[PDB]
Amino acid sequence: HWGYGKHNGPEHWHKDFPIAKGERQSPVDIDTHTAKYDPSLKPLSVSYDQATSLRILNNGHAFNVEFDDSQDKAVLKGGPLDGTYRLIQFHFHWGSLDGQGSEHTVDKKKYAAELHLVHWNTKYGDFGKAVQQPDGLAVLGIFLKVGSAKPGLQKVVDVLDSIKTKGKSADFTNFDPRGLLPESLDYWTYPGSLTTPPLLECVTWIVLKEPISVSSEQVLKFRKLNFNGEGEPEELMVDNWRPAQPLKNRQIKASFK
Ligand code: NI
Ligand code: NI
Repeated sequence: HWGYGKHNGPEHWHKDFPIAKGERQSPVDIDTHTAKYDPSLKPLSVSYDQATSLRILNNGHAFNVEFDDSQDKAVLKGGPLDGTYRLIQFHFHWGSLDGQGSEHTVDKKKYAAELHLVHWNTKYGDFGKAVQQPDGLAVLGIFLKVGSAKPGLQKVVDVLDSIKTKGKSADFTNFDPRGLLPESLDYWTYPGSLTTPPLLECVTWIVLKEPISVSSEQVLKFRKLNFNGEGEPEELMVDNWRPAQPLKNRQIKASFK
């Protein structure tokens, strides 16, 4: 009842999820000239040394690399955040062509893909309770451009053949998400939402300014995944991004001058 086709894509979602037309929807265009430096921000702290990856799942819209979120093993703190946010999964959004695929844009520029590291606020006990809160989630967003390979991405790419179709999963232990981060942690932040149904307005977005580079071959492997289940007609998993939504009564803050 939802996806990324013409018949069931972003422009239809509001019929089932009227929050699609809400006051704090994501993604947005980041107007770099209008974002303002915020001195009240604290330094970002990414603490991923004890991360425990478990599994990779094709859920029919993306693939998720899932983590053990039953302890504070991989946590995000600081920046705009109050308290501790635990990493639950990461996934990507990507295009059919290198010129589109990101959900956020920067001065209207689209990247080839966007990495989302999803974290939930431990004051709410579990993810399902967190998504019902305005400060429930913190998503670290990282743009991908095509250029050199990203070495720390290769282990992800090479398991994708084993999860081609919706509902397939594979063991995915001992993956280090630190190998997906750029050098700088400079960022933009704003209050927003999930970008997939149910579109809940529960996310503090933290979007890094510095993209990571991946190779042609790496992105091409994303594009070989399928939205469909095994034994259904093949539909390539591409263009699984929601376009930019109205900023409305929000200000985007920058961590840097
Ligand atoms: Ni459906
Ligand atoms: Ni996402």
